[PDB]
Formats: sequence, structure tokens, C-alpha cells
Amino acid sequence: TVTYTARVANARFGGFSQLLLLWRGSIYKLLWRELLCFLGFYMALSAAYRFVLTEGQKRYFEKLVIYCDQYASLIPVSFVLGFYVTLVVNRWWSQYLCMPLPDALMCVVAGTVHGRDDRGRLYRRTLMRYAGLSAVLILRSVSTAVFKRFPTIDHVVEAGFMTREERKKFENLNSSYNKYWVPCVWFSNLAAQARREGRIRDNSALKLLLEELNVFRGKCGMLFHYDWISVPLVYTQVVTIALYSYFLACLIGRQFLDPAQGYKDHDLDLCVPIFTLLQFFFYAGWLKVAEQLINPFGEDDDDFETNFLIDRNFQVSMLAVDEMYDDLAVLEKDLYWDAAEARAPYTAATVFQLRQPSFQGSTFDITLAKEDMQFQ
Amino acid sequence: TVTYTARVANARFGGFSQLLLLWRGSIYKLLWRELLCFLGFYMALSAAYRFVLTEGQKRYFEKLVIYCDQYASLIPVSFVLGFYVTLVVNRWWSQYLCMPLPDALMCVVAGTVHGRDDRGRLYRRTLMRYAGLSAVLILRSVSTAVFKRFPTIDHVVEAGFMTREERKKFENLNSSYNKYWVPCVWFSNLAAQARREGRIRDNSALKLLLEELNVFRGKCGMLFHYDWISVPLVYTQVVTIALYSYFLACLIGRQFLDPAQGYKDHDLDLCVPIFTLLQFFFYAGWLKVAEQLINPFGEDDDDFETNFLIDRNFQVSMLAVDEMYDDLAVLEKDLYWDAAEARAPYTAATVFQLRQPSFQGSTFDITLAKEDMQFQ
Amino acid sequence: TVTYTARVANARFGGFSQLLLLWRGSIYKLLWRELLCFLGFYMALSAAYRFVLTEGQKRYFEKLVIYCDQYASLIPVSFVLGFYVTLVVNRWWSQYLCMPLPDALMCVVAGTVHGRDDRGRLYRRTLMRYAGLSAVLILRSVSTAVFKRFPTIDHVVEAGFMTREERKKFENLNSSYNKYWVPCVWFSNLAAQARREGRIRDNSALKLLLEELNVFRGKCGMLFHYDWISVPLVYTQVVTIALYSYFLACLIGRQFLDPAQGYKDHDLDLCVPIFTLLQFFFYAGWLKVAEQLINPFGEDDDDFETNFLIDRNFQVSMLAVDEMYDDLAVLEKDLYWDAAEARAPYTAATVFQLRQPSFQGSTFDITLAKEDMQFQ
Amino acid sequence: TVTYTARVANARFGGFSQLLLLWRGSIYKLLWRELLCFLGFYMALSAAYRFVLTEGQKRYFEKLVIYCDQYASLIPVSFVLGFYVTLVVNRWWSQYLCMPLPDALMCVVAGTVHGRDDRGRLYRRTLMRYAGLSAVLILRSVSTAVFKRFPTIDHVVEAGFMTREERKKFENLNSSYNKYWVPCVWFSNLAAQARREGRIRDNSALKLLLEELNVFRGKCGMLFHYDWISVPLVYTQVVTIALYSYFLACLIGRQFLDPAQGYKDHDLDLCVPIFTLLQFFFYAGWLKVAEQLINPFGEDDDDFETNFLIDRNFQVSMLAVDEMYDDLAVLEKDLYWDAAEARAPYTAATVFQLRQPSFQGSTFDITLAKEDMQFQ
Amino acid sequence: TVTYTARVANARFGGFSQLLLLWRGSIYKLLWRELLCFLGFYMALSAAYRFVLTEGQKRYFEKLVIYCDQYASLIPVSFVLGFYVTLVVNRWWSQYLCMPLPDALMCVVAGTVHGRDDRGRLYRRTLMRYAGLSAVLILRSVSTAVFKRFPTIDHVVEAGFMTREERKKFENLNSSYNKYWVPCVWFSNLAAQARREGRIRDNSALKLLLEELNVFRGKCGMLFHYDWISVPLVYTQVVTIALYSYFLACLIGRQFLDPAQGYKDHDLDLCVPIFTLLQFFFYAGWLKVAEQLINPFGEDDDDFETNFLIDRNFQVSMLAVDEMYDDLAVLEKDLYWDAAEARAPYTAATVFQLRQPSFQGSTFDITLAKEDMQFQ
Ligand SMILES: [Ca+2]
Ligand SMILES: [Ca+2]
Ligand SMILES: [Ca+2]
Ligand SMILES: [Ca+2]
Ligand SMILES: [Ca+2]
Ligand SMILES: [Cl-]
Repeated sequence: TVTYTARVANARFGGFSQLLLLWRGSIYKLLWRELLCFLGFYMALSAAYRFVLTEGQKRYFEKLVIYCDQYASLIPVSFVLGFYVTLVVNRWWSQYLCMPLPDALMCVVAGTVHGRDDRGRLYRRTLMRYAGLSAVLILRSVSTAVFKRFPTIDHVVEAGFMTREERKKFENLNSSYNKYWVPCVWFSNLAAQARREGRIRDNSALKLLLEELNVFRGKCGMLFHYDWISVPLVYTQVVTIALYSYFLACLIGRQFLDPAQGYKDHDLDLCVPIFTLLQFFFYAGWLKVAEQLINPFGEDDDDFETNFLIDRNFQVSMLAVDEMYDDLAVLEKDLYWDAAEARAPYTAATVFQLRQPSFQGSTFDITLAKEDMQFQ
Repeated sequence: TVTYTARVANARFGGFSQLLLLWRGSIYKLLWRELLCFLGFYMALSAAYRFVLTEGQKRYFEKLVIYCDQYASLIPVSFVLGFYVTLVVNRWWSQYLCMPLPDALMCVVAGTVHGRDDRGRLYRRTLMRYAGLSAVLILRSVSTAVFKRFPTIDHVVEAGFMTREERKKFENLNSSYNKYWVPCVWFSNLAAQARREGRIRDNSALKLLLEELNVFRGKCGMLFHYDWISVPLVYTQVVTIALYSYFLACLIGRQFLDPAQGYKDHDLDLCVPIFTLLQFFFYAGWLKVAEQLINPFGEDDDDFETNFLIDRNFQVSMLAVDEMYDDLAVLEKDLYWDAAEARAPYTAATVFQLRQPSFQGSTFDITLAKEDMQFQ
Repeated sequence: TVTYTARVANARFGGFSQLLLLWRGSIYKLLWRELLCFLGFYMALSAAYRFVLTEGQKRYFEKLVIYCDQYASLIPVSFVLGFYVTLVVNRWWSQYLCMPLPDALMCVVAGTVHGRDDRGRLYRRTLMRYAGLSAVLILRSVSTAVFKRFPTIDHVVEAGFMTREERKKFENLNSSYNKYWVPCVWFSNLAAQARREGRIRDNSALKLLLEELNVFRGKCGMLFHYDWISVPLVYTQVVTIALYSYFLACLIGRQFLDPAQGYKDHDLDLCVPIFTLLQFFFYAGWLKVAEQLINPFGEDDDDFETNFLIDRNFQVSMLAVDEMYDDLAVLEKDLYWDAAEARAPYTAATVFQLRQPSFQGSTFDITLAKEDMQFQ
Repeated sequence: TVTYTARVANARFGGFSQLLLLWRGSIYKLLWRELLCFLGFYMALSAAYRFVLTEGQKRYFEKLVIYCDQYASLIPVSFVLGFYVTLVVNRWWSQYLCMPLPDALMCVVAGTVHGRDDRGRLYRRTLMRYAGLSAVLILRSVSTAVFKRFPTIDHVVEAGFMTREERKKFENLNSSYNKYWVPCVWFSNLAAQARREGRIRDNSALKLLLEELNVFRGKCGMLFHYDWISVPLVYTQVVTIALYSYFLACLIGRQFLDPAQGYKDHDLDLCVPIFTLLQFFFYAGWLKVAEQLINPFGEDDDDFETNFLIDRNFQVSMLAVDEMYDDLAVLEKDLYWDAAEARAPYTAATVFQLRQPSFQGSTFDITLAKEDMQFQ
Repeated sequence: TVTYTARVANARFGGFSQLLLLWRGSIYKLLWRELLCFLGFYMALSAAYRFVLTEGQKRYFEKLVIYCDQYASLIPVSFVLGFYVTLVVNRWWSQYLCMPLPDALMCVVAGTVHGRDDRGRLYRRTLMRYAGLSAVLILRSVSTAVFKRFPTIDHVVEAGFMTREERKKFENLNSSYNKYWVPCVWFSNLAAQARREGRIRDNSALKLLLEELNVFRGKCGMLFHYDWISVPLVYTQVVTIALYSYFLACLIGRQFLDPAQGYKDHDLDLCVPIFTLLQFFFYAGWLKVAEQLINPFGEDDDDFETNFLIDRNFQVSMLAVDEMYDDLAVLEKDLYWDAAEARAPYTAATVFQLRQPSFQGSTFDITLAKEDMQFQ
């Protein structure tokens, strides 16, 4: 993930122009090799036309350039790229939202699984660890970074997500299918056991835990589904073929011809196709948007920071359900106890935000006449 | 936020034309500097062509202008801008909907956390304050205005959202990750304690509170996610490059050439490219839509009024759970107690809305024949 | 709201052509003034060119017309209008869906708040009235029609939505922010009181009421949010400027020039720009779609009938929770008690719908071979 | 509804070409009259030009044809049709999803409303019948087919959905608004009564029934909303005007002119405008998509089969809650009781689907090196 | 399903170019027959023009080619294909998400339906089997692969999803409509019976089971709805006609004419229309995207692997509710019990992901001045 939110807080004169100076996660880093290849092919053709071809060969080359320039139809490739890239971007955001987060479960577990003794701590920590373990098993299945961090289940055990006894039970299960779901079943069984032992004090609490477990588990399953059901290969091939067809038509049709021949719209030889290179950057970068986002669990600069999320989720979940269990500051009167109204102070830098009228609704400046307001 | 809803209540002859006279949050305020820069570059080129260049240099300049005018392809930039700006606008609205609001929690707390004594007031106020505190911690993390108002946790304490004892516990937590979630865990623990003490009278009430806490907390988390996962930098760079490429092609290709040379479509010298300036305003403003909306938590005119929302939310939540707790007007018979039907009166200005038929459904004017209506 | 659903039940030969004959909520009613203004400007220019200008002035005018006709680029304005109008239409439907309806609450209240005595009737009627009152307070804040009907809180009291004692409590609340939410807090308190008194017989019933109260209250809040957060002014200005730029280019470039001058594509003088007028109707009407829908709570023909909805909602809610409480027809055997199957009769006009095969699924005509169906 | 799912199970060489041979619900059936009218107007103009007009009149006609052919701008009409038709299609699917189905309620009622005696059967059947009755009342309000089947409430009574006593109560209710919601209030009251009598054994069961009742009732309400709030008439008029403007420009500008006059791009007289007729079919059919779908509750071939759904829903709901109540096959061990794993057999026709590797995740072929996998 | 997620983990120099080398689920496999047919027709016309036609016939053929090349309007077909294919792709993903999965139910059943004895195992296995059976009945109704695997209900019985006694009850039900829903009613009855016998220990548990049953059943129903309500046939016909019209215009208008005739833009005879073939591949493949996805339950390479999902779902559900019931590893202290913080180790290949700063929010680099931060 390349975060530039702070740079674009305000619409400024520099605006996105300053974003054009960034390298990490940039169009430049993704496209410079393809740009050099396109320029190399173009300049090889230009050099052959200028120095190698005979007069007859040059005349035929000019006819082919004029013919090919007709098929450089940008409007259709723009259509398909717009639709396809928008599909990939929407799917990318949907995939991010399917990342399993323990926050809802950790709040419910902290509020529902009780006891300051070691057994209560074991119940809470084990429930949150099962959630973390499911997340790790699915992520190592779908994320190259996570897999490289956990290339075998032995690494999951050594990392503390799974115990050796848990690993014995996990491997003894006869299944040819991915077992990311197993810790969710463990969670359900352990929650039922906690309710049976009175650690969960009510049936409604157990229902809430199971409701939140299924939300978490469904997010894990959604990651599996996105990983399995690629964007249809035919669609990806269609868009790639359209883009490369346009690039072929430009590579031939955008050649600078001898101005002496006096061909229509060929009277200037700049020797470098500046606007064609800008068009190539535009269109190829537009497709590179999809190329980077189509699998966001790789190691691209703008791919999701899955290992960071595993670490954050585990650390925060353990804090919430172990260190913060029943550890409230004493109930005390707040600063605004004696004030019927309340408003926090403003800094010198933000007090200007005051004196903007408190919006009440769009209708409170109509100012009707007396006779109009009387009920029938 | 620049609210103009009242101005556009009706489709009028003036309509959006009157909106063209607004300055705050306007295209003009966002784009006048870029418009002056574009006009300056254009007029510098025009002045060099008219007064500096020699005849040969002028002929070459005319060839370059004619060549460059071919690549001013507006249709592709329109495509990419449409798709990209629509993505940014949808994301902007989604981000607004993720703003944490205490209204659902304040209704549930007012209805479920009981006692007119000081301890009941402490429970209700502390629960709502925890919600407000989570909102402040995330907003100061994602909003420049809120951060400038709360540049340190000391400011949060002095503003009354967090207590000194709460601050001690908050800082003692060993976490390298953002702690906006901590008050939600405090809320869960305090709700469990209130249920244990009988302040919350039923398990279903506690479940409802925890359900609403997780909705609120999820909105906080969503703000964090939007702040972290920028719109992919490559996509922003692609659209910016497309727009600036079109601007380069226009800056060269829209130059007024000497009509004496008799170039095709160059026979009028207006000395000011009026339609190119209007196109620049159109396209650059279209992108400025995204530039303003890409981070709605800045200090732009149309950015969200986050400090106003913090103040409103805190004040209303405290009113709802403290002043309005168990403070009902006595149950009394309403004006329409003795009327089988009921309808409120209309004013002289609105009685015309009556005599419009009460819509019953689209099918109640078919008026079939007698023989058609008989069951088989 | 202009309902034409009945006219378009079937795709007919007349089809939408007949819709072109409608006036209420029509393109004609919204655009005839702008059409006359455009035609007036066009004909003023035409008259000046034909009768006022000298020969030299006419030649310069012809050059300006030919120059301006080049910038009448409809493809870009089509893009921006498509994206912007689609955004406004989607937002319009979303706003309609945020209209608070008491139906869910009235069903729950009728089923959960018990007693045929006056006190039960008071509880049920007061709960539904609180819902209605919240809807009225928000609608009068966001709707010009509703505001004109309830220009002051005194009108809300005289209309029966709020009692005088309720008004005393309502005004005594020290809040600078809109108080539409207050009756929802009253509802929560009154539901808690009803549960405490045994009028609500179970905790799950109270939870259901509070769950439905928050859905209703959230819809009220959503109306406030839509009213406050306009479609970004910059975007509206951009689309308006694009449309008016195209109109300027057409007003100059579509002038009929003297055919004697023999300009390319200027050999016919129809004296009335029929196709330009049709294009103006098309594009200006396309934008008028957004102009009408951007604020659907005004007094346009196709704006929402908010006063009708207030009346319907109040009347139906009171019927449901008061007249229909515990007023069931005696449980009796239905017409199909003794029939294992069942099907209602068809009329002579609809019996043709029978003899269409009952769809079972797409796979039930594959008709595989014997050898293929045997399990391995 | 015209179901062709079976014909398009696989992408085949014939593919959609075979779909071009279908008549029911076809473009041909919807558009042949308009195609004949367009061809008649075109051929009338052609005949007048070829046989009636004088030489001078023919020269003026040629100038008008050349002028009109310039305004046949397909790109703008394509834009507006794309956006508008996509809106109508999305709304069409949304409306289908709002069709009230009793399946969720019938499962809950079968599982929660108890007793094999006549009184239990009466409770279950009456609850499901109330759901069916609400569906019939709304559908007869919004569907021409259903209305023709139930043109009066007397038909609803004779069909068995409503009883005579129920009809007395239904008509005695003083409401000027549609009463489709009344049976939902009856359902709520009857569910409360069943809980009070112990037929519903728990408060959570009653809550579940009321939760599912409100989902069903909300779908009924959504049908009412879609029926009432048409797609804005101005938008429909705008798209229709754009299409008909293009058709006018084609009807004049696509006339075959005398090749002898040697007009540019007029050298071939085919006497039948084949490509213009194909364009008319394309664009007019594109709009006919919306014309058919804008009200899906009519009697078009592809309109929803509402009467079939009423019959299916009633029959299945009665089966589920009456014949299938507490009628389980005895709990017996399944075929895979003694198998730790399990997999159903494959047929000779489907066994080829085996030997495709069981997908485990995208990361399980990375095959890292030994040194890379060691924890830090 | 053709999964290529692993190939596109990173945006690479090869990128989608390497995807152009794939055959299974490729554009090539779907389109080579149509490409050969188009090329055959084109070359037949070319051969007739070059070798069969007389001089007069060749001149007329040249006029027809020039005339037809004018109507090869790609911009409109691009529009309709974009909108239509996007609709089909969104519907395809929606259909995938409606595939019934037992995971949520298996977690709830494992946690709520109790007993290590044979009767508990029978309850859990039978509930999960009912879910699997409903999925099989709907899938065999909508999926050609599943139907070929289960061409009769006898195959469902022999496969173990349905028992012989269950089959007797199933066939005795008098219904002309699809019975996929029957096992869901069986599930509801059996869950009620388990609650009555005390196997389900609480009312909230039973509610949770019924809530998850209805989610599962609704997904089954959604598959039925998608199977029944095809994408409107008129829309499919419109897009197909537009594409084939463009193909006709290209087949005639893209013919290579004799360069000697000196027609404008006809001076090169390549004898093979390379760019027209690439355009045909682009557009025909774009439509083949929809052709494959319109019914994803067929036997295309990229159609859903429904039989694999049936096998996986059944096997995993049985494991979860039978082998894993109350089979927890003993509660033991985790690796991070004594650590206030926690972080799993990194491998040599992934440790580089560390030293990237832990994102705290976009506002934590503003660095305001001292005087600005002071509260008013
Ligand atoms: Ca990637
Ligand atoms: Ca901003
Ligand atoms: Ca309006
Ligand atoms: Ca219809
Ligand atoms: Ca298929
Ligand atoms: Cl619940």
C-alpha cells in the first residue's frame, strides 16, 4: 500500500502534479520497461526506414504506415479499458473489505467471556487466537507475502498461532480441501464449552459470539472465493489484445515519413513520437492499474500489507481480551457533568471553523408570508 | 461542506446558472491559478510566435502547431476522467457514510442503562463519552482539521473526552498501532459491568448495546481503512498524465497562426483561445472534483465539517442519555383519539397539494368488461 | 411524483411516443423558457447578420461561425452529463428509500405493546406518534412543501403530532442542533417504561422495538445527511459550464451563412436551426433531469409527495396500532383446508396464462443417454 | 418471462446467433410495426424524390438530404441510451428481488408454530394465508395480470385468500390508502396470540416470526414504491426525443440521391437503406429493452409471471406448514456414517470433472528455497 | 473455473502478455471457429472480386465496398457491448455469491446441537445433510454438470444425500413446483425437535440455527431466480444484432480494392485484413465474455465447478459436525502468554516487509507550530 492521503488533503495549485514526482507504486516503476521496449521497436523501424530501405521499399513502407494509421482507433480501447479497469478496481476494494479483522470479536469476547483467573484468560486468548489462526491459514493460501512468511504449517506452529496438540488434531482431519475453516469450528466448540461452564453468562452472549464468528469466517471464505474465481481469463485476454492491437497500429502508423514525399498530414519529422509515447503511457498505465490490482495479495508496492495486518490484528486482539479485560478506570464525573450544554475547546488554528452557521436543514431560510402560514 | 440544496429545491429558469455565481467551494476558487498558468504559457508562446520568431522559425512553428493539434484527442481523456471521477465520488459518499454517529447508541443507552441516581448518570454518560472518544481518536488520525484541534492526546484530555486516569491506562497499553479502538473495549467492559450490577435489566439489552457498539466501532475502522488505502496512486497518475497530455497538445495546437499563410482551418486570429480556455475549465475542473473529494477530511470548502460533527455528536449524546433519561411528558390522549381517521391541517400555501388523487396503485383504472372478470 | 407506470405496462407500438404528449412533469414544462431564450439569441444573431452587418462585417461573421462550429464537441458533454446525471438519479432513488415509514414499527407495536384498556391504547398511539413526529421534524427541515405546511413548531403542536407538554420539554432542551431525534429518545424511554410495567411481555419484544426504532431513526438521519451534503458544487458547476460552452459554440457555429459565398457545408439556409434546437432540447433536458432530481423534496411535479406520505403514514399507523389491535376475525378453516394441493381460480381474461409450462429449472430437457447416467 | 438459460449453458459456435431465431420475447415481435412505419416513411420520401419532384425540387431535396445527414450523430444517443437502459435494467432486477416470497416465513412457521391438532393447523395455515393475501393485495395493485385475475376484493374472497369475516373487518377499516399492509398487522396480532396460548414456545421464536414478517412486508411496500415512483418522466422523454431526432436525421439524410449529380459519398443507389434499417433495429430495440422492462408487471412476454408466482407461493406455503409439519422421516444413519471422508459417485458423463486438481489456494506452487523459509 | 491468480500476483514486464499464451478458458478456444468462418467469407468475397467478377462487376463491387465501409461504426457497438457485458459480468459474480455454502450452518450446528452419543451425531449429520440435499436439488435444477451427475432423484438417493424413507415422503408431497426447498422445511422441523428434546440447549441457539437456515435457503432460491429470469432476450438480441451488423459492414467495406483504380484510402493490397481480424477478435471476444458468463452453471472452462463444490461442502460439513464435535485440544497457554506485546517471526524472504513504518493515520506528519496548538 502506497498511502498519499496526507498529500491530497486539500485541492492545491500543485495538486496531483506533485503526485507525478512519486516513484514507489508509480506508473513509471510499473511501465518503464514496456516504454523502453515500445520505443526500441519504434526506433528500429524508424532506423530501417531512414537508413536500410531502398527507395521502392521506402515508398511501400510509407503506404503501409498510412494504411496502419487508420486502425489506431483509441475510442474502442478506451471503452473496454474503462469498463474492465472499473470492474477490477471495484473487485479490488471488495477484496480489501473481505480481509478478516478480529475487532468485532475482540470487543464481544472482552465483554462476554469472563474471569480474571488463568482459565478466563485462556478462554479469551484461545478464542482470539483461533480467529487469528483462521486468518493466517486463509491468507497464506491467498497471499504470496504471507505464504513466504508461513511456507509450511510448521512455521504457523513455531509462530505461536497454532499449538503442537492443535497441529496433531489439524493434521489428523481427513480432508483434501483447504482447512482454513477448522479454527472457526474450534471457536464454536470452545464458545459452547465456555457457556456450559458459565464463563459466558447468557445464551444471548453466546449467540452474539457465534454471530460475530460467522461474519469473520465468511470474510475468510470470501478471500478464498476471490482467490479461486479469477476475473474471467477471456475478458483479460480481450482487453490485452485490444491494447496491443492499438500499440501495433501506432508502432507502424505513427512512423515519421519523409516530408519531401508531401503526404497529407506528414510534413514534420520530430524523430521522436512524443504524443504517441504519452498515449502509450496513458493506455498502458491504465491497463497497469488492473495488472497491479487484479491480485492485491502479491508483493506490488500498492498490494495490501497482509503481514502488517496479521501482526496488528494478533497484537491488538490479545491486548483487548487479556490486558484490558475488566480493567476500567473508576467511573468518575466528566468535565461537562455540571453543563447542560457542552462543546470542547478549539485551538488558535481551528477556531476559524466556528462562526460558520450550525446547519439546521435547507428549509430554514424560506421566510413565508403571514397569510400563507395559516392552517385551512 | 457547501450546502446549496435550498437553491435547487425546484428546477427553475435560472436553475444551475445561478450556481455559476457562487465562489465558496466553486470551480473558480479551485482553478483560477491553473487557468492563469495555462493562459500565461499560451500567451508566452503566442508572443514568441508573433514578435520573436523569424520567418523560417514561424513556418516551423506553424508545422508543429498543425502536427500537435491532431493529438488533442478529448474523447479518451473524457473516458478516463468519467470512470476515475465517478470512482472518487462514490468513495467520497461511502466515506461520509462511515462517519461514526452516536444516535443509535444514545437511543439504546437511554432505553437500557437505568437509574436516575448519580451512578446511572455516570454509566450512561461514560458509555456515550467512550463512543465520542473513539470517534475523536480516529478522526484526529484521519482529519487535518480535527488533528489541528487535537494535536496531542493532552488536548483530548483537556477537552473532556478522556480522563487523566483513562489517559494513564491508555498510555500504559503497549501497542505500536493506532489505539482508536481502546474506548470501544472500555465500552464493552463497562456494559458487561452495568449488566452484572443490574443497571442493564436483561441479556437481550446487553446484546443490543454490544450490537450497536460494533456498528459504531466498524464505522471508525472503515475511516481508518479509507485513510490508509488511498485510491491507487498509479490510477491517479494515469488520469493526471492523460489530462496534462491533452493540455500540452492544446497549448501548442490551439495557437492562432497567421491567416495570410492560408492554412486549412486557420483563417481567424481571435488572439485569445476562448473555447480552449472553456475546455480547460471543463476538463481541469472535472479533475478538480476528484482533487477535492479524494481526501474529504482536509480543509477544502466542500470537505466534511468534522469538528462541527464532533461537537454536535457529543452535545446531543449527552443530552439524550442524561437530561432526557426517563423524562417523558405524561401519557395523554392525542388530538385524533376520538377520530377513526386522521389528517393534519394544511396551510393556505400547501392546501393545493390536496385534490391530487391518493395513489392506490397503477392498475386501478383498467376498467375491464363484465364477461372478462368471471372466474373459469 | 408523476406516475405513468400504467401507460407503460406493455411495450406497445405507441410506446414512449405517447409519453411525448404529457405536460405535467414533462421536458416541455421544464425547458420551454430556456428554449425560447436560446432561439431568441440565435435569431437576434441571424437578424444582425442578415440585415444589420455590412459586407466586411458579414465576411468576418462567417469566419467566426466556421471557427466556432469546430468546438461544438458533443461527445465530451455527453460523457460528463451521463456520469453526473446517473450519479444524481442514483442519489435521488437512495433519498426516496431513506423516507421514514412507520409500517415495520406499527406491525411490531401492534404485536408487542399490549392491552385493550385506555393505557395500552395510549402506549401504542404515543409510540407511533413519536415516530410520526420525528418524521415531521426532519421532513420540515428538508422539504419545502412540509416546511410550508409546518413553518413553526406551533403548527406541529396544532396539527396533533406534538402535545403542549411535549412542546415544553422539547423547547426546554438546550441544543443548537436540529432536534428531529428527540422523539426517538422519547420512544426508547416509553418502550422501556412499557416493558417495566409489563405492557411489553418479553425482553426480546423490547429488543425488536428498539431495533426497528433505530432503523426508522437512521432513515431520518439519512434525510438530514442528504440535505446537508449536496452533490459537490464544483461537479455541478463543471457540468453546467460544459453544457453552456457547447450551447455558445452552437449559437455561433450553427448560424446559417449566405449560400452564395459557397462555404463548405453551408449551401442551404433553412432560417431555423431545427436539428440544433432538437440537440438543445436533448442536452438541456438531460441536465434538467438532474436539475429536478438534485433536490427531490421541493415542489417540482416529479418531486416526492412528502405531505401525502405524512398523512398516509400517520393515518395507517394509528389504524394499525389502535383500531386493529387484537381485532382478529375468528380462526376458521380456509377454502383449501381439505385440498392437499391448491390453486385459486383464473378469470376469462387471465386463464390464457395457464397452459404455460410450470418452470422447474433450465436442466430438465437435457435428456441424456442410458449409458451416460450410470454412476462410476 | 422468456427463459433461454438452457440454450446458453455453454459458449458455442452458434452461440447467440441461434437466439436470433426466437420470436417470443424477441426484438422482432416488439419492433416490426415501428420498422414497417420507418421503412414506409423512408420509401414515401424516396418515391416522391424519384417520381414526383421536379428537377429544381430534386436539387433542393439533395441539399436538404446532405444537410440532414450531418446531424445523424449516433455517439450521443448511444451515451444516453446506455445510461438510461442500464438504469431501467438495474431497476427491473431490483423490482424482481422485491417480489414477496413466503419461503422464509413458511420455514419459521413450520419450525415455531406447534400442534398437530386442528388449532395448530389453523394457526400455521392462517399465518401463511395472511402473507399470501398481502402479496395478492399489493400485486393486484401493481400487476395488470393479477388485477385482471382479481379485479375486485370479491374475487380475492372467492379465491380463498380472504374470508368473508376477514372481508367485513377489511372493509370496515376507514382508510383512503391502499390496505395491502392490513394482513401483516393481522399476522402480527395472530403471532402474539399464538405466543400467548403457548403455540409459539419461546419469545425468541416470536421475535424471529416478526422479523421475517417485516422482511416480507417490506418487500410488499417496495413493490408499491416502485409502482408509484416511475423512472422520472423527463428522463424517459429526453431519451425518446434523442432517439426520434436521430431517426428524423436518418430518414432525410440516408435517402439515396441520383448518382449522376456526383455528390460526394453519393455514387451508389441500393434503393433500400440496409445499414440504416440495421441501425434503426439496433437503436430502437435498445430503447425497446427499457420499454418492456420499465414496468415488468404488465403482460409483455418477458414480464414477470406474477400469477404463476401467486399459485406456486400459496401451494408451497400450505404444503410446508400443514402437510410437512412434524412429518420427519425417522432419524437413520446416512450412507457415509462409517466413512471418515465422503464423496458421492460420478456418472460416466461427469467423471471427467474428476482428475482436475482440488484448488487449495493460489500460493501453493511458489516452491521457495530452503534458506528463504527460515524465521529470522 | 480457470484460475490464473498466481500468474498475476505482481504487475510484471510480461504481465498479461503471458496470459495471451493460455488455451484453457481462452479467447482462442471460444472464437477460432467464428474467426475461421469470418475469414472464409472475407476470402470468398476477395477471390470472387479478384478472379470471377468482370470489369463492370468489379467497379460496382468497389462502389459497394466504399459505401459499406462508411457504416462500420465501432463507437456504438463499443457502447452497447460495454454496458451489456458489464451487466452480464456483475450478474455472473452475483450468481457465484448465491451458491449455497454450509460453513455458517456447520459452525452453528457444531456449537449448538449437542451430544457425543449416536443420537447427537444423527441430529448434526442429518441437519447438515438436509442443507447439502437442498443445495443438490437446486444445483441439479440449474447446473448441466450437476444434472448429468444426478439425472434422476434415484441418483440423489444412491449418492447418500437423500434416504429411501426421505424419498418416499419427498415423492408423496403433491406439488407441481420444484421441491428443492423441502429439505429446508425438514431442517426446521428437526431443529425444533432437537430443541424440544434438549439437544439444542437454548431458544437463542434455535433462533440462530433458523436464521442461518434461511440465509442458506435464500441462496438456493436466488439460484432458482437467476436460472428462471434470464437476461432479457431482447437485450441479448440487440447486442448480437449490433455486433453482426458491424461484422457485415467490415466483411464488405474492408475488402482490398485494386490500387490501380486510385480510390481514396485504397492504395495498398495486403490480401489479408490483419487489423479487421484483430478488431473481430476484440469485439467478438468481448461478446464471448457474456456468452460464457451468461449461464455460469454450464460446462465451459470458466463455468463454476459445481460438482467440486458439492463434494467439498458435503465432506467439510460432515467433518465439522461429526469428527470435530467437542474435540478440542486441551486449553494451554500460548507462546505469547508472558509477552505484553506480541509479533510472529519473519522469514529471510519477508523480513524486508519490516522497517516499513507502521501506518498510524494520514495526519501524524503535519507538525504544527506551538502558538497554533493552544486551546482558545
Ligand atoms: Ca498485485
Ligand atoms: Ca479534500
Ligand atoms: Ca426538485
Ligand atoms: Ca412491461
Ligand atoms: Ca457458461
Ligand atoms: Cl436476538
